[PDB]
Amino acid sequence: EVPLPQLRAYTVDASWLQPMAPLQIADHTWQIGTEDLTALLVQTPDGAVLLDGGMPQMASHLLDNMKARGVTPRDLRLILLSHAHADHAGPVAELKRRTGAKVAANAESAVLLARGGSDDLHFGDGITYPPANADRIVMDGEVITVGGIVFTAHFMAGHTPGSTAWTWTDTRNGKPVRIAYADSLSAPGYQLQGNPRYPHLIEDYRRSFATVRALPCDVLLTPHPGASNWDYAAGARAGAKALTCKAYADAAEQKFDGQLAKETAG
Amino acid sequence: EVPLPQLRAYTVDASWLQPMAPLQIADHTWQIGTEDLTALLVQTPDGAVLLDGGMPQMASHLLDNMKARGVTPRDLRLILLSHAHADHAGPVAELKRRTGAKVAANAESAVLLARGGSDDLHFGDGITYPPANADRIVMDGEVITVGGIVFTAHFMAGHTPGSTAWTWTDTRNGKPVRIAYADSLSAPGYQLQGNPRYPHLIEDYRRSFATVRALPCDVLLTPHPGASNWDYAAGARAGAKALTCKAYADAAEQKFDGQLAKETAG
Amino acid sequence: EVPLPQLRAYTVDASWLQPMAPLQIADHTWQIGTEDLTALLVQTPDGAVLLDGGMPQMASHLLDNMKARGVTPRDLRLILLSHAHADHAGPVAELKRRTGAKVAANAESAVLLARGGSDDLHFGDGITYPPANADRIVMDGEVITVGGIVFTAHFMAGHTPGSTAWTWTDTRNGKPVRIAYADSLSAPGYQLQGNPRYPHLIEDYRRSFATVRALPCDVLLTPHPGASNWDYAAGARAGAKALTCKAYADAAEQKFDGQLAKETAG
Amino acid sequence: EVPLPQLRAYTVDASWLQPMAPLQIADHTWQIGTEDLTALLVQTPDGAVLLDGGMPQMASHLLDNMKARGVTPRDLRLILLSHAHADHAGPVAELKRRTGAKVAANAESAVLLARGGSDDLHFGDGITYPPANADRIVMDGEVITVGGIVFTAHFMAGHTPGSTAWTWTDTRNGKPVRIAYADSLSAPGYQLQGNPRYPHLIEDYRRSFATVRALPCDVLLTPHPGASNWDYAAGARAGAKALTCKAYADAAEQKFDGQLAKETAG
Ligand SMILES: CC1(C)S[C@H]([C@H](NC=O)C(=O)N2CCCCCC2)N[C@H]1C(=O)O
Ligand SMILES: CC1(C)S[C@H]([C@H](NC=O)C(=O)N2CCCCCC2)N[C@H]1C(=O)O
Ligand SMILES: CC1(C)S[C@H]([C@H](NC=O)C(=O)N2CCCCCC2)N[C@H]1C(=O)O
Ligand SMILES: CC1(C)S[C@H]([C@H](NC=O)C(=O)N2CCCCCC2)N[C@H]1C(=O)O
Ligand SMILES: [Zn+2]
Ligand SMILES: [Zn+2]
Ligand SMILES: [Zn+2]
Ligand SMILES: [Zn+2]
Ligand SMILES: [Zn+2]
Ligand SMILES: [Zn+2]
Ligand SMILES: [Zn+2]
Ligand SMILES: [Zn+2]
Repeated sequence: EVPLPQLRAYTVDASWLQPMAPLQIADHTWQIGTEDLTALLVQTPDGAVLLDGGMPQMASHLLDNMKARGVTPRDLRLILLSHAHADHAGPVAELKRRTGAKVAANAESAVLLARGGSDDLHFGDGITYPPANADRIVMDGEVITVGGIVFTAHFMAGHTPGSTAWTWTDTRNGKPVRIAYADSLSAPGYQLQGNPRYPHLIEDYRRSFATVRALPCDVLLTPHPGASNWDYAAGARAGAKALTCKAYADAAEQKFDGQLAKETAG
Repeated sequence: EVPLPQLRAYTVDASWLQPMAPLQIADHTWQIGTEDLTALLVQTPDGAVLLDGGMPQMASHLLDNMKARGVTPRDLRLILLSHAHADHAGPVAELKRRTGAKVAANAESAVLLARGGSDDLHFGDGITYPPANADRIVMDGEVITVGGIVFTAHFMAGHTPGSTAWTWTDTRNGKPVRIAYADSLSAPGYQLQGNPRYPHLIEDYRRSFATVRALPCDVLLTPHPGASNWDYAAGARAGAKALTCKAYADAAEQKFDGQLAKETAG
Repeated sequence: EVPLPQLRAYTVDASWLQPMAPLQIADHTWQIGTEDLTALLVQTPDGAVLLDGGMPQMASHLLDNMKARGVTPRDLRLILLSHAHADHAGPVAELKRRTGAKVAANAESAVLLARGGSDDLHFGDGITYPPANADRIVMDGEVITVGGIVFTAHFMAGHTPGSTAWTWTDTRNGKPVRIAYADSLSAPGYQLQGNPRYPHLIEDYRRSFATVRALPCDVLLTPHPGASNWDYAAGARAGAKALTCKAYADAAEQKFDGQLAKETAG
Repeated sequence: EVPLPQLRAYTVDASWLQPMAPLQIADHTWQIGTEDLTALLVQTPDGAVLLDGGMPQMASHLLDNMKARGVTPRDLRLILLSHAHADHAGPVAELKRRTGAKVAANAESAVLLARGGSDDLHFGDGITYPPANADRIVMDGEVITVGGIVFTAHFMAGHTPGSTAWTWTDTRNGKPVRIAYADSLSAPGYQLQGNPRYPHLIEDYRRSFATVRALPCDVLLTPHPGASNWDYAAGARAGAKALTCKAYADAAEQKFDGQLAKETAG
């Protein structure tokens, strides 16, 4: 006789879980996650902002890296998200319990975060994480200002309904650097055409390619660094090969068109 | 010396609170709210659907009208909403406690409903109601089927971010009737241009006019019946003067353009 | 170099996941879960009640067993819980999406259920499941009546803060049978003395032993059947060896006292 | 013909809404609410704690008084509550949006706060306010430490299920002062005996009288100052006539016993 299957944990490549020391991107912006998952710390005189946290088990490592940067738990004021999947929003609930931080997100990301990624449009309950509540709901194009750094939300629905690009301006070598943290544009295993849970999926992805192609973007970063050709382990050359926003959008669109053709053939 | 002001209740014109008996719209669709607020009951062999409930104090009247139609509390299966303001979603929390009904709404309407209309983008906490939780989140173009009546969601953001038109096909005199319950297109007292809480408000309203103009629409109904020229007190002629979806969208757009010009002058 | 550990799934003994056909307990009460996890279906003329659902992966099996009993998804009206851990409330969110059922629970169980068992007082995030919202909050001693079966809540805090015993009267061989579904009284790996997250843990367990010892109890059932000496695989003798409520409470108290002494020695 | 009644706002005596300047209670504890509603600010080197905020319309006045005390919005770290009725938790949602503050409350208070006081066991939807989410759930006897001030929760269910007394030690004239902020012990208009929504109401009130009588209590404060014989308008003599915890508990119990006798006669 045959029991029901055991629950399967969301397991990932080791590099996604490999801790790294903080890597400086610009004068106030640092990568503080793992070798293969982005978690950006932006340090202002009026507190710190974290954009993404990676996987659920990364909370203590993130807090250690914040401490190394001079950011104590009370100094973390705001958490922003690219999208509310387990590999990017995983440790948010724990970070809220252990720091002063509040979460700002759009309505779609907020509802997915509040269910811990369960009832995902494409994954069901296969990839979940501890639920968290948003403290502020943002609209498309809304700005949030922390210590004079202005973060602008650009909705780019597709990978999730609530997928968002965040943009801000930092400095480097005395000159402004317009940073674009653009969300994933992948559709891994998704049913694209005629999806009853996401009827306008294709139209949304197409608009999102155009949104990403037009972002203010001297430096592009992505939740999975390989998607924008970053190599966080490469030290002084980590960002040397990074794509432009235009090249990232074009590559994602070509991949998407090929996936559509393969789905029609399947 | 001067105390802080007393809380001010959301008071409305008497006709919005004037009970009426059920008024038949089509073979299975009835208006069961008040003279001046729409609440639509759609009766299927597999249970009943309510679209909107009006003001918070309308719950018992709605239940009385459902009983008169042969719908007991256990028979009410689904509540859908045009938008989550107090004059349309007011009694939802109470209806959920007193019936078998579950709520389906988009993410924007769900988050506003869960805060009881508080922290409204335009009204602040001036117009609130008992909070309720959604049981199902719908995406644009998603269908919900109850007893073979197919309800399709058409997002039409503007009046609220989560504003939705719902369409379904009923019958009358042996022939199909495509019913369009289109949301409000008003912007009462709103700051339209450069609104920090709703940066793309104007673009959203413009897209929503186009969405409404294109809906499948033999009969249009609106949350405030006067907006579509219904007169629920007029008996056999209640719907005689009703606007088409095209005329409703055109009228709303002309009014909106005049409001934009007045805001620029103000 | 050393990555962070992979997430660990909540894995359990195979017998906890071994499907069984419905086993009748009384005229309207059936065990419909697995060999080693209780999930009770109570069938009334006015719909069905489910008490517990076991592990998250049991949802489809529960629905199959309900169908075999003549209970369709629309007929399931109410879900009650012993306590909101993953091995008892696991499939609640999915059952709510797939049936007409609403959840009634005390405030403590409701808050734990809404966080999917995360931030557990003793387990942290080690044992989680998809979050769900309660539709009705019950107080100690409150009754819920479905089709003339009266369910009474008896709070018995300890194993979780919101641990509850549910009692009702069914019939068998023409005579009343007072059924007591008493929650777990175990404290597996818990810090009992001086626990900062549960300062009055010991006092609560002691009161709960007394509560269980006094329940109306012709037949005792427990979330883990072995705790009350049920053997769901034993057919016509499944309940033959079952403990009385008094014996269950006494055994749990003796075990608890031994655990206290071992903790003092450790 | 007769419309349904208009919604009725929760209106209160003017003195409950009369702003006052901060009144010092001890070296770090100040009354910063109105003449007749308590809102306590405790100032530590590691941020400020607010216990209660009064009515919904008091948010801006509270923030003004915090500023006068040298507490900016980012400095407010924690909000604690006596109980989650509109006249004590009214401005919590707004304070969370406008400050860094997080809320800690027991499960019962958290669920009532999250529904904005709707579906009250005794008032229904008659007395509601903007909903807010708790960030931390506390258990009976749990401590929360801010800047070396230790706040201890003492549950005292009755007035609401989640009613809580908070105790801490401050200093005055070089000597320790054990402050007890004890919740309301009133039952205004409540059905006490055989209440289906609160079956053990009487037993809970009786235990709560005993809890209050035993609190560490050099100085008692209450959410309605008159209940403990404070007169916040009396300047240097505001606390001169204050009751002891023992006298407050005894007075509440005598009043409760008289109410029970009147209910039996009614
Ligand atoms: C394409 C990715 C880099 S892989 C990861 C994905 N999770 C969610 O989408 C993920 O692990 N899956 C599990 C295994 C593969 C198929 C299902 C998906 N995140 C994607 C992203 O952000 O673009
Ligand atoms: C234009 C309406 C028919 S009046 C009502 C409105 N409430 C929310 O929007 C409402 O009572 N207000 C209060 C008084 C007027 C100004 C603020 C708005 N609903 C609108 C709708 O659905 O189009
Ligand atoms: C004692 C049980 C029968 S074992 C199970 C427990 N989970 C939660 O408490 C559970 O699997 N653990 C994982 C492994 C053992 C130690 C941590 C606990 N439930 C208990 C119950 O309801 O009495
Ligand atoms: C007895 C109070 C001082 S009067 C106020 C009460 N609200 C909630 O309980 C309140 O205004 N009511 C409205 C009018 C009277 C009857 C219903 C109650 N709060 C009580 C408290 O905290 O002891
Ligand atoms: Zn993803
Ligand atoms: Zn990813
Ligand atoms: Zn409106
Ligand atoms: Zn309206
Ligand atoms: Zn358990
Ligand atoms: Zn268990
Ligand atoms: Zn009160
Ligand atoms: Zn009060």
